Amino acid sequence: TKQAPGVSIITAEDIAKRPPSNDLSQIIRTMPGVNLTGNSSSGQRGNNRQIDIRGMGPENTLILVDGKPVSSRNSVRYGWRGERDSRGDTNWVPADQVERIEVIRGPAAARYGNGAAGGVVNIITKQAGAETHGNLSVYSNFPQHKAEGASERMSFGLNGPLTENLSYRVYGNIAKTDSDDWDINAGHESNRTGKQAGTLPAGREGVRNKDIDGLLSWRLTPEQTLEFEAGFSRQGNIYTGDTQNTNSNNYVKQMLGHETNRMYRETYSVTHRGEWDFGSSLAYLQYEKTRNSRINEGLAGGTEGIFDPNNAGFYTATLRDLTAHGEVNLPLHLGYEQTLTLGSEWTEQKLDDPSSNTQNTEEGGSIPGLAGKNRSSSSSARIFSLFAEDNIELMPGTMLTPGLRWDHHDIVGDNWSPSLNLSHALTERVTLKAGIARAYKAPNLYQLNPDYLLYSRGQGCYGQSTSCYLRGNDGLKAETSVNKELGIEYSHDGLVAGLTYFRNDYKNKIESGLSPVDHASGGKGDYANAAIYQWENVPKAVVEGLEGTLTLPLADGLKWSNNLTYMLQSKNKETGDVLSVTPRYTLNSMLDWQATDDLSLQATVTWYGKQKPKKYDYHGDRVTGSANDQLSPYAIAGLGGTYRLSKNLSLGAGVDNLFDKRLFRAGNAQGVVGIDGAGAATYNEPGRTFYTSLTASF
Ligand SMILES: C#CCNC(=O)[C@H](CCCCNC(=O)c1cccc(O)c1O)NC(=O)c1cccc(O)c1O
Ligand SMILES: [Fe+3]
Repeated sequence: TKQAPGVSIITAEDIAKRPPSNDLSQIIRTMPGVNLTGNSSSGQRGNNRQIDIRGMGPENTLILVDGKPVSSRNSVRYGWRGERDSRGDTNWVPADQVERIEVIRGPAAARYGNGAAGGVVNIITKQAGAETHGNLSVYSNFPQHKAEGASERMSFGLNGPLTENLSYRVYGNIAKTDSDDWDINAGHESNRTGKQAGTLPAGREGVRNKDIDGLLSWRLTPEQTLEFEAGFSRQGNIYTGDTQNTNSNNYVKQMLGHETNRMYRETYSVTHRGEWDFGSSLAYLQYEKTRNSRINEGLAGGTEGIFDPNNAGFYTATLRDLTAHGEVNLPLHLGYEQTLTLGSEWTEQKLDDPSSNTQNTEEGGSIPGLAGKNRSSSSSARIFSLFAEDNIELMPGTMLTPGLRWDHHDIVGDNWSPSLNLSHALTERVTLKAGIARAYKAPNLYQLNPDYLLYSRGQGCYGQSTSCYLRGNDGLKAETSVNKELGIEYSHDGLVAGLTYFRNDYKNKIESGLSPVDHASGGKGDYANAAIYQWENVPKAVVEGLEGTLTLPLADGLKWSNNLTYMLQSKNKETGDVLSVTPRYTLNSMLDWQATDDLSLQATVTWYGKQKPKKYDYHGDRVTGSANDQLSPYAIAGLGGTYRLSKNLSLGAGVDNLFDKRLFRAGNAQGVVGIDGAGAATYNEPGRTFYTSLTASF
């Protein structure tokens, strides 16, 4: 089945029956335990939501492609409120070249180490066969309301042998998601007065994709395979007025409808795969090089994350991420029947960011140990990792899986991430699963860097109205989380019913500090001698909730599927405010009718629970008026079909949001001067949208 406790598979067949507009987040987010949220609670960059596992935030969701990490978003400035102006890393592989997606949540994900505290999403590509196969896939949607951006997508794939011990697969994708109109949120915006009169919270950013992957597999012996692949991808946006605080200037408006960020992603990988008597071997080298070219932004207060008109033009942030991995797998025949897995991992993240480290000290006064001008652009961290998994069959149908992961971070120090995963046949139809692991989060290179410096004149300073600096802190501890889960599942003749309780106890969550550690000296007027805060480790936070699934075969041709997320608790135990904003629950419901040998029909509903905003502003004071606004529970319904014309040609057509339930970004969560808050109303929900698709394949 596609749902066990803690784990979800999405197949190629699922991707075809609920086609995504462009980004995979659309379908990945319908799994149990998965939400589409920002990383903290500000609502900043709120139309740029990313996959979130069990409310742990999307920085704790590790994205792999064919088991190789994607780190491209680590090239985008990490802001005061824990958001990046990033669309995330689930849009690098085109939907129709994906074989399957694996979602691994909680204690079962800890063993993947750094940034798996939420879980792992592994996007797996279609491979060459015994003969040559290929496909040509085209998808095109059509919103009811013209304001909302339509999406168009064309991908091929082409694979096969070249010799009897040489395979290849290649694909290429060209896609575009038009931006929402600059004015989609007009009449829905928060109250905006004085200097900020006329300002708008933005709709969805558009994106243009160009993806090209080539792979050669070479099985130079019976039990010895060697893979080389290169990836070239490029996303350029279509700008539609988005700024961190929803403030505006002239440069912003000049750029409406233009490309204001381009991400070039280049991946080369060498992968050796081994299979013999004693067991199985795997090792890879990945070089990921990300170029994040975008218009210079300010780094101070309300100018944080708006185009800087004094320093017009593009800069380029460069991320060179180097990953090498070794594992073996040993079948052991002892007192207890078991399989042992032994691994090292080595990673290097080099970040060149010529823009983020340029905030100067002329106004808030100078900071002992921090040069005001021409600070380094450079950040790096190396983690070295050893791990062993023992997959022990006590008595058939029972597995006990203990593993130790140890990591040496060359700044933060040593991490010990132990794990234990039990699965228990109570009956041939029923399985109990328990897991308790301590997962691992290395600070990102922004949090870690004493050259990385934000400034506010007060509005953004915790527990005061005076000027303050926020500073990077190489003294930080890693974030660790003891992810507990207890779950039960009945599964028989395609009848599946399961419910999991999960609690992650979250230690040292890194976050903009609450107490000044220091005060700068000098500067201008009432702003002089500003307070200095760092990125602090929050001692304790907790997330808690329920994952459910229920699958009933109504008749032979008819399948009724349901996935449930229910989020019980999400609490920074220091401030008592929420970590993210999720829907209280999410129920995704598919009816799948195989009407004929050739015609398949799909009805879907998603129910979203209530969504409540943070209680406290940047000051730590209680928010008031429209900053308290909640989003009422709502549902989105859809019909679709796929009519197979032959073995070589299939056609799809359907409607997302049948009943045209629409939501509009009113702005960020809290009030600032001249821009009232928008509470939980921080994203655009698209209206009725027709779509059509065509797949030709040998
Ligand atoms: C009017 C006026 C004063 N200056 C400005 O027009 C601009 C825009 C500020 C308007 C909206 N403010 C915020 O959303 C905000 C968010 C986080 C922290 C904050 O401090 C915020 O203000 N700011 C600045 O030029 C500025 C410069 C240095 C330090 C600051 O805090 C600034 O706001
Ligand atoms: Fe300000």
